[PDB]
Amino acid sequence: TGSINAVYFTNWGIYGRNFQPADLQASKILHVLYSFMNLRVDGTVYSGDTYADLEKHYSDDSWNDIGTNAYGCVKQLYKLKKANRSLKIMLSIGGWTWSTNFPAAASTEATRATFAKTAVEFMKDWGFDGIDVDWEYPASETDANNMVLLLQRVRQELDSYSATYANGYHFQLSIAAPAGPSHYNVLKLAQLGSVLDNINLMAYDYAGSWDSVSGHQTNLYPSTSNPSSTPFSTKAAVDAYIAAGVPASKIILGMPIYGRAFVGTDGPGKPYSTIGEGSWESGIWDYKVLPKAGATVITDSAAGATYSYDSSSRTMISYDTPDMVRTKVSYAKGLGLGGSMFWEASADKTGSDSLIGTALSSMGSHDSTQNCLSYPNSKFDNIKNSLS
Ligand SMILES: Cn1c(=O)c2c(ncn2C)n(C)c1=O
Ligand SMILES: Cn1c(=O)c2c(ncn2C)n(C)c1=O
Repeated sequence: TGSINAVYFTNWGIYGRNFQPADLQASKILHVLYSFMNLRVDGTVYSGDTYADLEKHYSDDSWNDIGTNAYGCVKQLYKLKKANRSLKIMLSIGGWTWSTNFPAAASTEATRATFAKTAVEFMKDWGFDGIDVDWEYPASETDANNMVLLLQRVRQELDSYSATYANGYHFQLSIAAPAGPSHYNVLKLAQLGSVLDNINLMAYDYAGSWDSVSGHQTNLYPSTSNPSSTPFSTKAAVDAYIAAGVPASKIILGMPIYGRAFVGTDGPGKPYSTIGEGSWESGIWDYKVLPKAGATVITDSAAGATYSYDSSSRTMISYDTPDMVRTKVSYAKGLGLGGSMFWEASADKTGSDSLIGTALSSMGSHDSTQNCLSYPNSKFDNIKNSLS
């Protein structure tokens, strides 16, 4: 019953962004994509921040617990799982920055087995509900085939783990997927659709500093009036995936909780001086600070995009408004897509202007699939006891 509402939570969001797991709208999210784990060329998955993942003590945490115990974001997320049964926690591996070793990690039966075995080990120790593989991106036909083999080996490991320790609980397996044809045309889409529970389409980052002209970063449709503003489109991607034999219900529509800026520009599809400053890096702004004073919010209904434009500073910021999220959900419903996904949690507004909340309101009811609260093989005593 219901729709998927998947949200990236970054483990570095606990520093400088001061965004802790407890701040999530846990009752409005069915999948937390907990990001990221790193990996070696030999397939070994590992924590890139044990402090954030496991060791940080929140005000509730004791220093003198009996045995070996999990703290950090892991314990915090598990707390949320107990209180919100539709909340699945996914172990996200790789990502934009940590995809360099994927080709090698997927390359042999031995490396794929290591990746399986180490990934599931984290899942079963940390009390998570599945694995999300974010390989950006397979380059060759060999990589594409290896990706399928890797995912099948992970599926095998999840199934065997579950038969032994989870009474057949169906742990989940997903990927972050490209909306760029140069990348999705490499993938074995039909095979991916068969093996995976969900395919989270990264329907954003269509425009930025790498473009000669400003553009819409997350538009639904090609612009016929101003095509230089739309180098990509969600529609082309979704159509390609569905035509390939990917079940629409497994496709989850990614949406940005941030804006991409073009400073010193006449508007979409123009010349721009610089991407300018940002919230945490140049040219990217947290949704929660948009729109800025002096900027007007513009809707291009034909392209299916919103953006702010400030004509005095000649600054365009490409981002999704709540009413853009509503429009996108309506598009997704028409195609029978499985739900929504967001990058990333910390930047969202509160109350009704939350993009995460807006999406769920538009979607209707939340995915009823129950999480797992039984981890009898966890090396952490508190996790094995379900924090009871
Ligand atoms: C760094 N990074 C990612 O790694 C990523 C993403 N969307 C999906 N992934 C995996 N976004 C927007 C991102 O900025
Ligand atoms: C072009 N691009 C990026 O530049 C990017 C990203 N995620 C993070 N970054 C930085 N994605 C998904 C992306 O398509």
